[PDB]
Amino acid sequence: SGTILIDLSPDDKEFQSVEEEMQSTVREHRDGGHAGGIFNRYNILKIQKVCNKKLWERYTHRRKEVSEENHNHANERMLFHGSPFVNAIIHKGFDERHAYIGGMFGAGIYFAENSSKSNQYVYGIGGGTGCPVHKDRSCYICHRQLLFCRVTLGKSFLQFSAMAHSPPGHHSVTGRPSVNGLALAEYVIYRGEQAYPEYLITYQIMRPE
Ligand SMILES: NS(=O)(=O)Cc1ccc(-c2nc3ccccc3c(=O)[nH]2)cc1
Ligand SMILES: [Zn+2]
Repeated sequence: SGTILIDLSPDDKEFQSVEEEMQSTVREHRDGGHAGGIFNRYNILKIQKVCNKKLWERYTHRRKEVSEENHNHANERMLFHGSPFVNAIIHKGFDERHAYIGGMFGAGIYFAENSSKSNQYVYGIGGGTGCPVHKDRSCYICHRQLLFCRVTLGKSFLQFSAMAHSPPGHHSVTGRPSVNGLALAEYVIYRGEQAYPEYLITYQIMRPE
């Protein structure tokens, strides 16, 4: 594949800032925990930097294209992605196989500001049948993985709300929450080259006291 994973020390500022983004963007979900489990915080077990020259150059090439189409503004974010295919993504990159075909903004690749939103997809859409070992969507034992990804949004189409093409004249879609005042935005891209899987985070959800 060309992918190397470099472990970050918990003493490293980079580990600490990624962990803080993970922990601080947990929220409660309208499903009461059905899909992703019941928790307020995680036990972070490992954070690895994902290093792949080809995939990075694929990303920066597309980033430049988007920037040049948007007054030299890539509108780059760091966003979470959860998927049963995390280990394929880090080796091969994002592509049409990683799209949410039934997503509310069409068939594209979905990312979240709330880590807990991406956690709902670690075992599949709706949490699937939960962890493979115990069949438990709220498993507190099994190790989960999320990606913290560098994403190029460019000019993003704003959708107020409660693989396809991006809307004409746009590079992405932003799903803005219109009902749940505590929810953060979600984003969709329609080209795998617009995201790079920068950090692989291994964690457990923690049972509340
Ligand atoms: N196509 S598939 O076979 O890879 C199944 C799949 C479906 C949905 C996701 C997914 N949906 C989201 C929706 C909103 C916000 C964040 C996410 C996210 O991180 N992942 C991941 C994988
Ligand atoms: Zn389990």
